[PDB]
Amino acid sequence: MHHHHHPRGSMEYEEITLERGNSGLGFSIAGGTDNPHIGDDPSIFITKIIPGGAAAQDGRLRVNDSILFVNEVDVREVTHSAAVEALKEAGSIVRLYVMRRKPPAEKVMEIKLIKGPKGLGFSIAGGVGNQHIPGDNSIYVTKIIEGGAAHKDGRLQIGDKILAVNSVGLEDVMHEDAVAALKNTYDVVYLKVAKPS
Amino acid sequence: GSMEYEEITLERGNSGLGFSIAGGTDNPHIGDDPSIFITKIIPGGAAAQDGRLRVNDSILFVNEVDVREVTHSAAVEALKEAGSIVRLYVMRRKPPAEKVMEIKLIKGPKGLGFSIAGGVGNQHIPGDNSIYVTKIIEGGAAHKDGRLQIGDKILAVNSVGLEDVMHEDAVAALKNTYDVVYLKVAKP
Repeated sequence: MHHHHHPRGSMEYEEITLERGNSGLGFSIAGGTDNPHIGDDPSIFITKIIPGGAAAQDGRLRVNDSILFVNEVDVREVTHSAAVEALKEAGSIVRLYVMRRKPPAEKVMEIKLIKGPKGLGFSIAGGVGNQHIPGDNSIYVTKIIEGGAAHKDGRLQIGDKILAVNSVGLEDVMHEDAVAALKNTYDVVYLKVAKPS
Repeated sequence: GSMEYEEITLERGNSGLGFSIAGGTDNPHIGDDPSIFITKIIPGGAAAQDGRLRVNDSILFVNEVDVREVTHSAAVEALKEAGSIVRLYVMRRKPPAEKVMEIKLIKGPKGLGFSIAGGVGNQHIPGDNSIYVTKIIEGGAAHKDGRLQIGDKILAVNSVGLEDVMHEDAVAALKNTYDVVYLKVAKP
């Protein structure tokens, strides 16, 4: 199709090579143009993994992985049936190109800070055009300044996602936007943060 | 093309900051862009001696003032009332620091025997939608030929350019090829 289904989220791609067992590849799918599995998503999703099945023993593959390419076949936009056949006619060695979301944060907390004369004494990276991590518009703490408010409080650490400044969310925003959202604060600041996993 | 932000702190000379600007809501400098652009850099000027600042840099913040969307006049004043020590948050685009070659490959049964990363939503490098060679597979066609190396930008597959494309799009552009493939590459 002319337009493909770009997914809100922090994504991860992996190429999993499988050797067909005497019982297939040992996993189940769902979705496709004729029976979209989620929302308006014609993408193919892995619904099940069969134990002692080829996919299982390899163990790279995981449920809710989305399949984009079987060998050299593009299955982003096809009928369910179409995919099943592609998966059969894929021969004994099947190169799967799959995508899924990256692991959930270790945890989410809220940190109150009181601005030093230097500001909040810490730096950031990330942002929509400025992915600090391939496929991640999130905003991370680049560096914590010694003596700075962030240091004093000591709760905040490097690599923590900053999700919100006060009532301002930083989900998928321009790097400049985030910076602005911080300059435009008063003496007290409530940071909603996410500690990496 | 390669989005880059830098915070340049300047110490006002006895002649200002020594650079000129253009743009703003009242006189957009380029297309529909109300952004403030640096048009000139005065020699022996404060900005010059620092040398971090460069023409066509876009100014986002003067100290704590947001100048993404303001009138030209507005900015000039912000730049005056900014006191003796002026912190500038600027952005620009790096332009390709590469030499460029074309590599013909003949598909092995495994495909071209190499992997990629990067893409529009998948910046392999902050501010770079370019597509890079993640890994070269041993025995794979790419290895045999030996020309291709890790970290090389792939700019085109046959007649298909990969300038600012979705990661999936690039992958598709490679699956959808025949036994022979012409790769336009860029060595950094």
